Amino acid sequence: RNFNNLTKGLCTINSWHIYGKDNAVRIGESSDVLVTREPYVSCDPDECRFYALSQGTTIRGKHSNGTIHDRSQYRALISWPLSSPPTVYNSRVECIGWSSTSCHDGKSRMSICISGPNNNASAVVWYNRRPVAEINTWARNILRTQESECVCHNGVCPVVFTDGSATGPADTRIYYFKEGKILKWESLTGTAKHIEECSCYGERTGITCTCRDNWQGSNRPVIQIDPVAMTHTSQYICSPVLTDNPRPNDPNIGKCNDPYPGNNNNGVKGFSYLDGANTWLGRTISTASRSGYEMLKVPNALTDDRSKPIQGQTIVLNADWSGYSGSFMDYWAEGDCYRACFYVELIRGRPKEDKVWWTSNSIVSMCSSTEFLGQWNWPDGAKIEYFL
Amino acid sequence: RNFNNLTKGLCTINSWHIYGKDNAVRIGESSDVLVTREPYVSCDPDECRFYALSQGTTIRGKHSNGTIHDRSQYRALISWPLSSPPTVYNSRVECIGWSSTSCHDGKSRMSICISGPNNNASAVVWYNRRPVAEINTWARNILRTQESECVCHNGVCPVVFTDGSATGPADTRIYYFKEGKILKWESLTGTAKHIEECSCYGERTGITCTCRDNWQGSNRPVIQIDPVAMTHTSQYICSPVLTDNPRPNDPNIGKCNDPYPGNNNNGVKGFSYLDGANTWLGRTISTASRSGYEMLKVPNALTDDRSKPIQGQTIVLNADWSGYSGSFMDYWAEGDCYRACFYVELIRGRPKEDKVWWTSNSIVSMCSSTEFLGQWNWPDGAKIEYFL
Amino acid sequence: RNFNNLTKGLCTINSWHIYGKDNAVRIGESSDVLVTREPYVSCDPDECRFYALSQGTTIRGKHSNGTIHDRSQYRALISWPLSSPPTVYNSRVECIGWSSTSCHDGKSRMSICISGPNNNASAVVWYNRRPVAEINTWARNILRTQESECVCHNGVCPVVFTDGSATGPADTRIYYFKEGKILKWESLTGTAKHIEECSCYGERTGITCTCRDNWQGSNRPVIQIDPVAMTHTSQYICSPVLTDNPRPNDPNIGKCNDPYPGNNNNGVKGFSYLDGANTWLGRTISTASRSGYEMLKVPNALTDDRSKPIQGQTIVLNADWSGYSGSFMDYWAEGDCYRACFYVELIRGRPKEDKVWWTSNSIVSMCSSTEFLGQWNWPDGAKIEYFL
Amino acid sequence: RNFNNLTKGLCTINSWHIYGKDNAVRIGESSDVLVTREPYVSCDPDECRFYALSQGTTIRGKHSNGTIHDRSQYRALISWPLSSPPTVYNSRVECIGWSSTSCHDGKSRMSICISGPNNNASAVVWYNRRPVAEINTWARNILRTQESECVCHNGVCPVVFTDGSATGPADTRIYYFKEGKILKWESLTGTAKHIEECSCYGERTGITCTCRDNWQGSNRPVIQIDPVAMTHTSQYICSPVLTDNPRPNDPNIGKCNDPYPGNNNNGVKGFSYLDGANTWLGRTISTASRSGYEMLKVPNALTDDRSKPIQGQTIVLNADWSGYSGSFMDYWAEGDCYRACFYVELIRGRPKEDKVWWTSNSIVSMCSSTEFLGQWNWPDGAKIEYFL
Ligand SMILES: *[C@@H]1O[C@H](CO)[C@@H](O[C@@H]2O[C@H](CO)[C@@H](O[C@@H]3O[C@H](CO[C@H]4O[C@H](CO[C@H]5O[C@H](CO)[C@@H](O)[C@H](O)[C@@H]5O)[C@@H](O)[C@H](O[C@H]5O[C@H](CO)[C@@H](O)[C@H](O)[C@@H]5O)[C@@H]4O)[C@@H](O)[C@H](O[C@H]4O[C@H](CO)[C@@H](O)[C@H](O)[C@@H]4O[C@H]4O[C@H](CO)[C@@H](O)[C@H](O)[C@@H]4O[C@H]4O[C@H](CO)[C@@H](O)[C@H](O)[C@@H]4O)[C@@H]3O)[C@H](O)[C@H]2NC(C)=O)[C@H](O)[C@H]1NC(C)=O
Ligand SMILES: *[C@@H]1O[C@H](CO)[C@@H](O[C@@H]2O[C@H](CO)[C@@H](O[C@@H]3O[C@H](CO[C@H]4O[C@H](CO[C@H]5O[C@H](CO)[C@@H](O)[C@H](O)[C@@H]5O)[C@@H](O)[C@H](O[C@H]5O[C@H](CO)[C@@H](O)[C@H](O)[C@@H]5O)[C@@H]4O)[C@@H](O)[C@H](O[C@H]4O[C@H](CO)[C@@H](O)[C@H](O)[C@@H]4O[C@H]4O[C@H](CO)[C@@H](O)[C@H](O)[C@@H]4O[C@H]4O[C@H](CO)[C@@H](O)[C@H](O)[C@@H]4O)[C@@H]3O)[C@H](O)[C@H]2NC(C)=O)[C@H](O)[C@H]1NC(C)=O
Ligand SMILES: *[C@@H]1O[C@H](CO)[C@@H](O[C@@H]2O[C@H](CO)[C@@H](O[C@@H]3O[C@H](CO[C@H]4O[C@H](CO[C@H]5O[C@H](CO)[C@@H](O)[C@H](O)[C@@H]5O)[C@@H](O)[C@H](O[C@H]5O[C@H](CO)[C@@H](O)[C@H](O)[C@@H]5O)[C@@H]4O)[C@@H](O)[C@H](O[C@H]4O[C@H](CO)[C@@H](O)[C@H](O)[C@@H]4O[C@H]4O[C@H](CO)[C@@H](O)[C@H](O)[C@@H]4O[C@H]4O[C@H](CO)[C@@H](O)[C@H](O)[C@@H]4O)[C@@H]3O)[C@H](O)[C@H]2NC(C)=O)[C@H](O)[C@H]1NC(C)=O
Ligand SMILES: *[C@@H]1O[C@H](CO)[C@@H](O[C@@H]2O[C@H](CO)[C@@H](O[C@@H]3O[C@H](CO[C@H]4O[C@H](CO[C@H]5O[C@H](CO)[C@@H](O)[C@H](O)[C@@H]5O)[C@@H](O)[C@H](O[C@H]5O[C@H](CO)[C@@H](O)[C@H](O)[C@@H]5O)[C@@H]4O)[C@@H](O)[C@H](O[C@H]4O[C@H](CO)[C@@H](O)[C@H](O)[C@@H]4O[C@H]4O[C@H](CO)[C@@H](O)[C@H](O)[C@@H]4O[C@H]4O[C@H](CO)[C@@H](O)[C@H](O)[C@@H]4O)[C@@H]3O)[C@H](O)[C@H]2NC(C)=O)[C@H](O)[C@H]1NC(C)=O
Ligand SMILES: *[C@@H]1O[C@H](CO)[C@@H](O)[C@H](O)[C@H]1NC(C)=O
Ligand SMILES: *[C@@H]1O[C@H](CO)[C@@H](O)[C@H](O)[C@H]1NC(C)=O
Ligand SMILES: *[C@@H]1O[C@H](CO)[C@@H](O)[C@H](O)[C@H]1NC(C)=O
Ligand SMILES: *[C@@H]1O[C@H](CO)[C@@H](O)[C@H](O)[C@H]1NC(C)=O
Ligand SMILES: [Ca+2]
Ligand SMILES: [Ca+2]
Ligand SMILES: [Ca+2]
Ligand SMILES: [Ca+2]
Repeated sequence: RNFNNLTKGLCTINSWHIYGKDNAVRIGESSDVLVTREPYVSCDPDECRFYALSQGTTIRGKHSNGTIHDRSQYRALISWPLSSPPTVYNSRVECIGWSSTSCHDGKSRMSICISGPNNNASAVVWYNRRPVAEINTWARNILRTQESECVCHNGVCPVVFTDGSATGPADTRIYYFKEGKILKWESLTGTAKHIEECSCYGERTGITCTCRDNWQGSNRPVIQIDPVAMTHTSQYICSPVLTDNPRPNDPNIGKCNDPYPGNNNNGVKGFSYLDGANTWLGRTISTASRSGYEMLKVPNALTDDRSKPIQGQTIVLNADWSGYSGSFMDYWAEGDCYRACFYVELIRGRPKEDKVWWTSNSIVSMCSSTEFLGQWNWPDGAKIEYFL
Repeated sequence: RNFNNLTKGLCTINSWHIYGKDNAVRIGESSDVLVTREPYVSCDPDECRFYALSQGTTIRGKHSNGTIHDRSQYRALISWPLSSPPTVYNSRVECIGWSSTSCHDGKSRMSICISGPNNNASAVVWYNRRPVAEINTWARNILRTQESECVCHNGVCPVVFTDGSATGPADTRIYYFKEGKILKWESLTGTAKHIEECSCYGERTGITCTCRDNWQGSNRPVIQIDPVAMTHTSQYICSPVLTDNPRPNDPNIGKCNDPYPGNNNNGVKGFSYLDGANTWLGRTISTASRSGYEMLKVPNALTDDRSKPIQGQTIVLNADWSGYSGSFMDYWAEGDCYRACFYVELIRGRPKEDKVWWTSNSIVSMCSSTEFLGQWNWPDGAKIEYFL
Repeated sequence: RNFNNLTKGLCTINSWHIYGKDNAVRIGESSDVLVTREPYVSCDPDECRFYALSQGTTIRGKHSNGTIHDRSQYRALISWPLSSPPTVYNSRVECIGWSSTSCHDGKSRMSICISGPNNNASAVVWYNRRPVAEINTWARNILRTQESECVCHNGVCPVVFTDGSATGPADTRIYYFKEGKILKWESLTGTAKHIEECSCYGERTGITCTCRDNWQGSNRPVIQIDPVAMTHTSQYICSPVLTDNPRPNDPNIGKCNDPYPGNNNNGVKGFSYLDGANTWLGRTISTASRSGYEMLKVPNALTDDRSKPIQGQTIVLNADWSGYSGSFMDYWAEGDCYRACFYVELIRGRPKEDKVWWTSNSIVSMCSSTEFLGQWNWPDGAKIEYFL
Repeated sequence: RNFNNLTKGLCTINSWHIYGKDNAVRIGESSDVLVTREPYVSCDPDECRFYALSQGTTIRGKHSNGTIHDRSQYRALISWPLSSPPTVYNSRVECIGWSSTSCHDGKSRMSICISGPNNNASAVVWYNRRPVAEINTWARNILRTQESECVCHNGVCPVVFTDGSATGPADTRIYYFKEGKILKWESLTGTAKHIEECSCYGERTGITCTCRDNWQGSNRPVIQIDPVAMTHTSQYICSPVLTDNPRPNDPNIGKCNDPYPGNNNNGVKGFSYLDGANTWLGRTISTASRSGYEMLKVPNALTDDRSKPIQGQTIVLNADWSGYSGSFMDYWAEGDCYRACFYVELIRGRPKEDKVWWTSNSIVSMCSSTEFLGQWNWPDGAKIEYFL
């Protein structure tokens, strides 16, 4: 087969339809379902699969105790069939680590996992299910990457890494891989002041990443990558529709080239589709915590610092817990346009539900429709009392 | 490969032989078997599989409590190997929703799932395991479809939808899909007064659907579809051998173009094979509840309002619980005729068995034989006391 | 590919080596392992698999209670990978019934399952995983077949059926199938007086079956089938080395054309390889019950009514429970000869171990070696006390 | 496809990166994970898999009691996907026995399992998942082999066997197989005085095996095999960096042609990569017991009896239990050199942790990097108290 080429634009987004949902915590109440977090979705040319970081234990297992913690030797990037739960028996390990990304270039899949202590972490780059390249920490402070899928064009797969402080200036790099080999890396340029957990998608040979400013910003940084020239720029989403969490209330003027102030040293992985009048932003409904999720249609959100929503769709009720969210698309689907998709991590357990001693999640996933479809709300659906 | 063409007639039906049985509730007593309902069977060119709507929980799981309810965000159309039970580890999710149909056109499979609140539901049409088209509710009252397999001819797959009241005039539409794309839809025509949960099969390029009148009728509506012209007609089975449930006792004159009165606002999904002198009708044995199941040979049942049985076969004893039933055939089998097949849903739990708090089912399935085979009876076989 | 042709002779048998063992009862103590009995082994051109009749429940499941009973609606022929246990999640259902046979003809597999009440049973013949032909009971008294693999030559697969009394003259038929279709059947001829549960193998275009006389004989009946002419003969193993169970002690003169007397109305499925000086007989060690298993080299056992052993190999200690045993070979292996193989069913539970309320088994399997290998003994290995 | 040819040299080893980890004991606390020991890793041309000897029971199963014992009829060589745990439902049995080796020659896999009583054991050689050759015990004292992967060149796969005393002179043989057939065997020659559990790898058509002297030596014997000439030599690692366990403290002069004294009648399976200045040795950190694991870069360790480490990497902390370790490589990976890999068995349970009555293990695996990567430590990670 051939390397995928990013030759299409986004389909017109008029609403979102249900794509996938695994009900993992519900099923895991009485099945051998692995404890996970930081999930995402990624497509092969012939299959789409759920991905996540396992904690090396099942939910009902006693080793689920303490799984609020993010980094350990027992974590691994796993994948499993669309909308099935991540079970011990159906999960495929991609690589070992506690921070990851993965994407198919059209011929084979590249997966990257970072492991190690906070001051000595390293990334291993897998291609065609074999280790090919390794990257040592350059700032010795939790080398970390996207936690959702990367995107490839003509064999070149850009990946965003950060190494350094989570609460101040850090060392962000953009690596360009081909068949797992490092073609090039570059230090972050542009006006984005802090970069974490980028969510990316590709269309008419450009790759757009929406990231998390964990330092001073509650507006989201954007990295725009040219995979042919292997260069990039960065800024913030200009819109006063703020989409980090926690965050201040929406003002009437946003910030294009600096963090919007109000909330320090926190954030959540999120995403957006920036496409002129076809622009949709995702965010938690609550400004205080990771609960609820909504999509908002905000024309020219990227460049217009006065832009407001003209349409929306609730995905998860404010009464229900959400979590990380990110973008993916089926680049191998039929048609003349790419259908925008996304997932929302539905975190259950600690810290918000501390009657149990574990932290896990389930997945809900949506794709865009050209129809104006009716909306439902999609909770995790598990009852904590059952786990007591 | 090629689109299947409906070029054969039905094989002569002289009896029925066992085809499949999954014993799901028996096995689920101590295995991770998903709670389901509304099952069916559908064939690929190289495999036949069981299908059903999962409830997003196992039987022994505590989330099985309350699964009598038909619609929730935790349901999904799943498929699994013939005669195996629907387990967490062997079930493949086709799409997310609480009403479905699915069929293979010879090249790829189309699956349709409806999800949403009762007043804002939508259908998503999957083809080759990718979402392709979406249909919003047109009557804002539980958009719903067949709950058994559709049938394709030369790539065109007709599907019957209903939106609107379950106890009065509703808005029924027949959609015609090809590779998941909508070619055409039409409002229901003919003399059928209410349409639910159609069971369909195809033979010498015609498709026949036997449905459920949930309004005033205890005779079954029939929709006859021309997949080439993409048109249809409708009436009722003329025979006084009534096959809905609940139902009045069999009279000596049936009704061809209007509901046979006696039982309002109820019914059950059922099926028939209408083939002149080779006509067989399925029905519950009880006239009051979903218990027992029998096949009855009723010559020209479709057109003769005096027709009575001349042969029969008991499938499930009246002492045992049945449920939904529907038609399917292996359109890719060897031979010069299509072998008529059907399944019977064996519902266990609520409402009839309320010592448990769940509702699930197992599956039994039969195919026709040209031999006059001896009959057995095929119960679910689980003992409720074991679940207490 | 092509139909297999029986062009090779048996390899010289100088000892037996371990081939497969699933430890099903051991593992089933704390895993979802299906209750089975009547197991066997059969090879595809690219894989060899274990086969058995499931009871539609796991061992730890409460529905395991009462599984001593042979016939029910919840039984099915299942297959699963060599030496793995028969689990809910890895078992493939071949067909539904309580008596079976199965074999690959080189192109596709034929499987036959019999189901029904004792007075109205029927066989369904599956080919390429589709139902093709059906056979109704002809004597209305538990239609039953081999319970081990059949053998094919040039597409023709002979199968031995019995219908009628288990304790007197019955109606035995030999059917000849091709691609699941009935070419021919014939009533049993020759001097065998009663036929049950034939174990068969093929070599230089002839098929040899060793069966069970359940009426008056403790010597085993033999059916020799010509799959080209589609004819057969029958007699008994002439050797005074008696191999049924229960049985009298070995005399010095056997019987070629009549039952050897001593034990009425009982027996066990067994096998032999009849090959002149390369002849090996299998039997339980105990003359009273299904315990122990040994192979004995008995030159010209088939034709010499004075023949005694000159070599042997213990497979299962007399202290351990055995059960049914049968023949199979990998007809698609490399080399100029067929390697003789066999399995022994290791029955655990009732009636011999009635502290538990279930009956199940595990499998041990051996193949011949041209070496004179050391012998071990191969028990089931489960401790009943663990199940209490 | 073609036979693999050993045409490449080793990649430069500057550090080790995480390759695989299954967390089997952690997951097995509440999942159907098989009890194992003596694990290893071996690659097919299209997949790499974990291997081990099952004990025919799960960890939580009551039959786990007593699994400290090495040899029984319930053991089997199993394989399962990389970094998944060995479960009842995902494990593939290669052959039956309690001592094994396995390797892919480029076309098909050869697996060898030894079974039997201590005085009558036999090896069965499987090729392309079929039994092909058998070897009877020649010294009648626990015939045993490598317990890690063999290596093939141009279809010829050498395997090291030992039969005889574990505490004195034994009968070691090197067998040369092709497609499972015995080409040749030879008695051990050279200056190695005792040989057990060889760990092998291949590079520029030579095969190097690092073994265990269980008699008088705490330095490791090395067998160097020419797979073309089908001949071999043997000696000890000359370096005073002793790598058996238990062992004396490191002296300043090692021994090339005789055991280094201090510890009798014990040892552990281990490995090394002997490659001039690119030489790395593995060993337990403790000199007294199987705890901890480290890699040490020891230039010309094989030939220089004064050689000391100049670099190292800790794999497992001394505080954590280790066990057997061995070599493997992906001979089918891209690039101009073979990437050195190894696994470490992480033994949990008895004898060191006798609060539980079982003995099992998990696996950690590393591969070499040309980068100087930061190091982590990789414990099994299970808490014994959870199993009480
Ligand atoms: C069946 O399903 C269908 C399909 O899903 C359902 O229909 C959907 O219904 C939902 C809910 O109502 C809609 O979502 C909302 O959309 C509005 C935007 O639409 C309105 O505004 C448009 C823009 O108007 C402005 O510009 C135009 C210029 O052209 C001008 O004409 C106009 O006067 C005004 O100047 C209008 O165009 C639009 O009209 C159109 O659509 C109507 C249908 O909705 C139709 O009737 C009309 O004829 C016309 O066609 C419409 O008036 C979003 O504003 C809204 O999002 C806000 O509100 C939700 C709460 O509901 C909140 O969570 C959001 O975050 C957001 O509110 C926050 O952000 C604002 C921006 O900063 C801020 O100003 C707010 O104060 C608020 O801020 C606070 O909360 C946030 C969040 O916690 C916090 O961060 C802040 O700090 C602060 O605390 C919804 O997304 C769908 O659009 C609609 N879809 C369709 C296809 O119709 C249908 O209801 C279902 N049926 C049933 C029976 O259930
Ligand atoms: C081994 O297995 C074999 C194979 O399975 C077993 O053989 C099978 O046995 C079963 C059970 O007996 C049979 O099923 C029944 O079939 C009859 C129909 O067959 C009879 O009627 C035929 C038609 O006769 C009429 O027309 C001809 C014109 O040509 C005329 O000659 C005749 O005088 C009459 O006018 C006859 O042709 C037929 O004879 C043939 O077959 C005989 C074998 O059966 C053979 O001996 C003959 O020589 C000849 O070859 C035979 O007489 C069905 O009527 C019947 O279905 C009714 O009864 C069951 C209860 O058993 C019920 O559940 C059904 O719903 C139905 O009854 C309801 O509906 C009627 C129509 O509305 C109504 O009139 C009834 O009052 C009743 O209504 C009530 O109940 C329903 C249900 O709850 C409710 O909804 C209503 O409101 C109301 O309350 C059976 O299906 C198989 O046909 C037969 N198969 C074969 C191949 O033989 C064999 O028994 C097994 N062996 C052993 C040892 O077990
Ligand atoms: C490592 O592993 C190896 C390989 O497995 C082990 O070696 C094996 O050891 C076993 C056990 O000893 C052997 O099995 C037995 O074989 C004998 C047959 O071999 C003997 O007889 C041969 C025939 O001799 C006759 O004919 C020749 C004519 O040529 C004539 O010369 C001779 O005088 C006599 O007339 C001999 O050729 C043979 O010698 C050869 O082999 C020797 C090694 O064994 C070797 O030393 C010699 O040099 C020569 O090479 C040998 O003498 C079987 O008879 C026997 O089977 C009977 O006994 C067992 C009990 O052990 C029983 O279960 C069987 O059912 C059977 O006994 C019943 O049936 C008889 C026939 O009806 C009847 O007469 C008996 O009374 C008895 O009947 C009772 O019990 C049954 C069962 O319950 C019941 O139904 C009846 O009603 C009644 O109650 C064994 O199968 C293997 O052959 C041997 N293999 C090899 C390759 O060596 C080795 O031991 C292991 N090492 C260690 C350390 O453990
Ligand atoms: C982030 O990760 C990185 C990457 O992993 C971490 O960096 C790693 O750090 C570890 C730990 O320090 C290092 O492992 C040790 O390596 C040393 C060898 O390196 C030293 O020695 C080299 C050789 O020097 C000699 O020769 C040269 C001739 O050229 C001569 O110049 C010199 O004077 C001397 O004569 C030096 O070249 C080397 O310097 C280089 O590297 C430095 C970085 O380390 C750098 O700063 C320099 O500039 C230069 O580039 C360095 O000095 C091993 O010796 C050591 O292994 C011993 O010690 C461990 C305990 O730590 C023990 O377990 C080992 O078994 C071994 O000690 C036993 O064996 C000896 C030999 O028999 C014996 O003499 C000992 O007494 C001891 O014996 C006892 O214990 C054993 C075991 O129980 C028992 O069997 C005996 O009987 C007895 O009881 C370590 O392996 C890595 O090399 C290093 N990697 C890299 C790439 O830097 C970094 O730390 C991490 N960062 C953070 C913040 O955590
Ligand atoms: C989890 O571990 C903590 C110790 O850190 C303990 O206090 C708590 O009881 C544990 N919870 C359970 C459910 O075992
Ligand atoms: C099921 O839920 C109901 C609450 O709606 C509760 O009363 C009942 O006890 C529950 N049953 C079980 C078995 O937990
Ligand atoms: C099995 O069923 C019988 C009733 O036939 C009952 O007496 C016995 O206690 C049951 N055994 C178990 C273990 O439930
Ligand atoms: C394991 O078996 C021994 C008998 O050898 C027994 O004493 C011990 O209690 C058993 N342990 C468990 C946990 O059953
Ligand atoms: Ca922030
Ligand atoms: Ca009705
Ligand atoms: Ca008998
Ligand atoms: Ca030693």
